Amino acid sequence: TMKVIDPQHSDKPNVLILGSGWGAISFLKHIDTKKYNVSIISPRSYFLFTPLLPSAPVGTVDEKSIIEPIVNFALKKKGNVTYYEAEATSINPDRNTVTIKSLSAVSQLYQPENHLGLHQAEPAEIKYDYLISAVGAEPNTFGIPGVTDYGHFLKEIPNSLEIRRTFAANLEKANLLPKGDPERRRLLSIVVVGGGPTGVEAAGELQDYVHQDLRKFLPALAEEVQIHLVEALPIVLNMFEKKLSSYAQSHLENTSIKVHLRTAVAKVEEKQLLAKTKHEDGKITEETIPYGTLIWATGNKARPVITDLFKKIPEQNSSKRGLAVNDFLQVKGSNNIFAIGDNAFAGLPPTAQVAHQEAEYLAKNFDKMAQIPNFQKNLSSRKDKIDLLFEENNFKPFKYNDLGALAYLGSERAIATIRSGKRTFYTGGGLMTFYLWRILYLSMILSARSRLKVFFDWIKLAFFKRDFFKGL
Amino acid sequence: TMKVIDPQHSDKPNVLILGSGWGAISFLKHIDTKKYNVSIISPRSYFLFTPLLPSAPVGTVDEKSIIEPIVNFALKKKGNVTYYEAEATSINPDRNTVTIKSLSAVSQLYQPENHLGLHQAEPAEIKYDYLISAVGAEPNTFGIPGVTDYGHFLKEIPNSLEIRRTFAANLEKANLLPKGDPERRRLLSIVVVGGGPTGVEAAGELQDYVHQDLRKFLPALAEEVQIHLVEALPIVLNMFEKKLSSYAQSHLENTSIKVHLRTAVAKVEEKQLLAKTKHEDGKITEETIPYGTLIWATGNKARPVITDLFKKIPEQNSSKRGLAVNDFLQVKGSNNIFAIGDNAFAGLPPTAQVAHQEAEYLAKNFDKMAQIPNFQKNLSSRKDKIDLLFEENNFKPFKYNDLGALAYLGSERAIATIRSGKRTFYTGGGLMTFYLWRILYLSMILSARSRLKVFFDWIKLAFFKRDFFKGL
Ligand SMILES: Cc1cc2nc3c(=O)[nH]c(=O)nc-3n(C[C@H](O)[C@H](O)[C@H](O)COP(=O)(O)OP(=O)(O)OC[C@H]3O[C@@H](n4cnc5c(N)ncnc54)[C@H](O)[C@@H]3O)c2cc1C
Ligand SMILES: Cc1cc2nc3c(=O)[nH]c(=O)nc-3n(C[C@H](O)[C@H](O)[C@H](O)COP(=O)(O)OP(=O)(O)OC[C@H]3O[C@@H](n4cnc5c(N)ncnc54)[C@H](O)[C@@H]3O)c2cc1C
Ligand SMILES: NC(=O)C1=CN([C@@H]2O[C@H](COP(=O)(O)OP(=O)(O)OC[C@H]3O[C@@H](n4cnc5c(N)ncnc54)[C@H](O)[C@@H]3O)[C@@H](O)[C@H]2O)C=CC1
Ligand SMILES: NC(=O)C1=CN([C@@H]2O[C@H](COP(=O)(O)OP(=O)(O)OC[C@H]3O[C@@H](n4cnc5c(N)ncnc54)[C@H](O)[C@@H]3O)[C@@H](O)[C@H]2O)C=CC1
Ligand SMILES: [Mg+2]
Ligand SMILES: [Mg+2]
Ligand SMILES: [Mg+2]
Ligand SMILES: [Mg+2]
Ligand SMILES: [Mg+2]
Ligand SMILES: [Mg+2]
Ligand SMILES: [Mg+2]
Ligand SMILES: [Mg+2]
Ligand SMILES: [Mg+2]
Ligand SMILES: [Mg+2]
Ligand SMILES: [Mg+2]
Repeated sequence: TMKVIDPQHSDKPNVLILGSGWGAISFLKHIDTKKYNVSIISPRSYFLFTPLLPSAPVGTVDEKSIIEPIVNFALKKKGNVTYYEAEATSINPDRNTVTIKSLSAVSQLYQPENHLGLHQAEPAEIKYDYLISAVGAEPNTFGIPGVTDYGHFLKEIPNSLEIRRTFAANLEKANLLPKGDPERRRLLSIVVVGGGPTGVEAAGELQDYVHQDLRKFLPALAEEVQIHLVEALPIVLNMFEKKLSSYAQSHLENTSIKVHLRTAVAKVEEKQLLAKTKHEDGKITEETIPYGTLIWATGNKARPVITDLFKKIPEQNSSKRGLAVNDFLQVKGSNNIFAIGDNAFAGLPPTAQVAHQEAEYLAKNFDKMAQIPNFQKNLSSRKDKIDLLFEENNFKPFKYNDLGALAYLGSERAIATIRSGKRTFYTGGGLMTFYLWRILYLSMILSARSRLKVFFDWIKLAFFKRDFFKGL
Repeated sequence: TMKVIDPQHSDKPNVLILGSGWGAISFLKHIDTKKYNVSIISPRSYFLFTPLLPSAPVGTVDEKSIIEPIVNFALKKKGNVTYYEAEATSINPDRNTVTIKSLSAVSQLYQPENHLGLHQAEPAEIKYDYLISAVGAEPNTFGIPGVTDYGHFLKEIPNSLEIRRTFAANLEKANLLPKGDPERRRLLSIVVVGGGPTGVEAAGELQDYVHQDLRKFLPALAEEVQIHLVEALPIVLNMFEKKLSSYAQSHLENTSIKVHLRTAVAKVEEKQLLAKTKHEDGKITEETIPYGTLIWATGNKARPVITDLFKKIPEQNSSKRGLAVNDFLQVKGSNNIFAIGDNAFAGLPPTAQVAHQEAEYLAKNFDKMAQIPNFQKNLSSRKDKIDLLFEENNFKPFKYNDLGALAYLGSERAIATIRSGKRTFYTGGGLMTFYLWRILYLSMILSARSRLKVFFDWIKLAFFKRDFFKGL
């Protein structure tokens, strides 16, 4: 009644990867396809270079520039790679299967090719020997009413399109109104919730667009726009040194952004929202803020496919943020499922930096398991022995190395702290820090094509105004 | 009951331009905004470099690369320019007004700025002293049933997006079917109707995508695609020398395109179409062709706003292709309306070449009228005297100079004939002709930005596969 895909052409173990983001793609880049048969399930046919997503809505870079098709990474592999463009809806640990839905395409990047007899929008289950879970996390509204109906997350490419569309629409409407109309002022106002680096960069890029481009042809309109950054803690960018946070805040304010600290959004309606400030003395004030565009850049929560898995594994029943993993990124209470990135919790921060390091670590471990015959044998064995097998063969546990953090602030200023272990190599803000920010992000891009395209976008930006088309 | 916009701040004449394509933008580039007050009505906020439109659906170039916002041309003008993003629905010659609808935005690129009190989706009429009509022409189905419902024109940016979407969707579906399934073969088949340069280049670019890119990751899928070029005349590209047409046809066939000459599409259904061949002996055969993607690249017809104007002007009642104009591009039976490009008929071909030459000619005439006080006086005068006034002051009539024609054929071959007057400088086909085709098109681009972007797209193409995203 339910189609099952179980490739037994080879005696290479079937490694199944969920997702096409930081964990999945970094893992894919390092996994040995000569030793393993690799399959990928993800509803998104491309990798997204998340740190430049805030630059996309106003066209500092193009949406296409920061994405790279999964297929292009896969063509570089020596062995067999299969990509299922579908969503994993259920992880079935006791039968070693993943259920998929919303199937759109299957791509078998090998020329023998076995017809699988799948049809679009028909469920199927995919058999694995090893599961690597990297489906990431979804934006968290914290139960605040209205944010889903009236705000825009900043998490995926379509969010960037939506934001451009809303804001460009607001600008056209607003410019038809007479100066000093409160409705005009509402349309020209943007609220960015979340004073983490995502919200800060979003606010900064928007301000860049308004000041550098919009101002060239509608200066009076540009003058009236008001961007708000709303943050619940007493400082923005709290992962940085306090003095860098103050530098950032003063800079943002200097570019005309209004920063609301100690402030939380309580309720969102279609044209206004309620913000409460909890002052240091303890008193609580409240302000209703009319807004044209709301961008919700706070926090992530676990995905339904992952929370369901919490129930199916006893050791995992007490999980909340993500799957709990051991020293070897093995999901607790499972001997063949691994979890990396934001869908896993190990006490580390939910960043690309961690996801990328975990992926590379895990792929190296898979190199070693391929030299030890017993691993692939415990697959068929009755006993979950893979936990023991890591300590037995003295695999080192995963150790995260924090390399620091960066944040663009708009108007050619950035802050940065670069490190390794206990050594700090760079830490500060300014004009040169901005150039460093560019060179560094360019270096972290996972593909030559995307790297060139971003580079071409920045060159073009030196001579011309950003592309800000309503429907492109 | 109907708002009327009549700027009388200055004693500069109000020149009103309809459209934002080849005629409108070329004219705008050359019109003297120190002598004239310039306004523009067009539903499309940008100029479209039409000759590269066939390269967009498969990402040989990107859609953004071949467009340039009207506003960027306008910023370069010294005087006052206003852009109404709306559709001209009625030209009202006796009151010197144009009715607009579907208003989205108004942009006054000048600092004084008078609030006009317009609202979105409220009709208005725009007063002019001089009207320049350049709304172009729309695609012509020839009454063939089904082409509107089931095909895609190749006329505007959204057509390019639609075609990519259809064909990318068909490829995913087809690759899920087993080899030799007729439904798979149907999904992999494309029909391009029209053997003019538009249809040829569309066919050529698609074949390029299939052979150079698709083949790299789904070679068997690439092998099964079949592109058809359907043309009713006995030769393709009939504006060229017969020998260049034969070269082109053999080339297309050599790249695996199937060329159907003396063949017309009689009827289009959702999954097949009826094609009839009228052989040279006189006999008529018919073939039903299953297709996944239909591209309709034949012919244009006059727009409704233009046909309505036919009825309102006596001298224009017998018009069919477009507005009839005199030696000075003045609309016959009107003393203040001019028509250039495809909305005008003067016995010249409907090309960008003609539209661009007319525009530049007309803007130079407007330079001369600005030295002769009587022109701007006949505006207020009771008598239509502007017709006489051109012969009187010995303005030379517009003379078109054919510079030739180019066509890309796919697989790095093109044909080209370059001329001026009776002299031919170049005429032939081949690899070098392709490089010439690139250098020449780059030269005809109207903006530095668009020119750089196209150039970057071609560079990227030298190293990487085309971007072919379903939803970007
Ligand atoms: C705008 C923005 C900027 C950021 N900037 C930085 C930065 O500068 N530095 C930094 O360290 N971190 C940054 N991050 C955070 C970083 O992107 C994440 O920590 C990282 O993406 C986590 O990697 P992941 O693979 O776990 O999830 P992701 O990278 O998000 O990838 C998850 C993938 O799984 C796929 N998927 C989703 N649901 C399913 C399903 N049901 N089945 C199968 N597949 C599924 C998705 O399509 C996605 O491709 C940023 C995040 C955002 C939103
Ligand atoms: C795919 C393609 C490729 C081509 N390649 C070539 C080539 O290589 N060489 C060549 O010489 N010619 C070429 N042409 C022909 C050339 O593009 C046209 O002749 C060109 O458009 C000149 O016509 P125009 O400027 O009058 O109108 P267009 O350039 O078509 O533009 C007319 C403008 O009027 C606007 N408009 C439409 N309706 C209304 C309304 N109701 N009110 C107000 N404004 C309106 C439109 O938005 C548009 O911006 C090509 C055409 C196509 C479709
Ligand atoms: N350039 C860089 O180095 C970047 C790094 N990152 C990392 O990616 C991860 C993703 O996190 P982010 O999206 O940036 O979120 P974040 O969690 O770092 O910040 C969200 C912020 O919004 C605030 N907030 C929560 N609820 C609120 C409410 N109801 N009303 C008002 N404010 C509220 C919180 O105090 C919080 O600090 C982070 O861990 C971050 O460190 C993200 C972007 C850029
Ligand atoms: N690179 C270049 O020089 C380019 C120039 N152009 C211009 O675009 C303009 C469009 O002019 P058109 O009059 O439309 O010529 P067209 O050449 O686009 O004509 C379309 C062709 O399809 C044929 N056809 C018509 N009905 C058919 C049917 N029902 N079934 C099958 N075939 C059918 C016609 O005979 C005709 O040859 C041309 O003047 C052309 O020069 C367009 C693209 C490129
Ligand atoms: Mg196997
Ligand atoms: Mg991932
Ligand atoms: Mg990602
Ligand atoms: Mg995530
Ligand atoms: Mg994850
Ligand atoms: Mg025009
Ligand atoms: Mg055009
Ligand atoms: Mg100016
Ligand atoms: Mg036209
Ligand atoms: Mg016209
Ligand atoms: Mg179809």
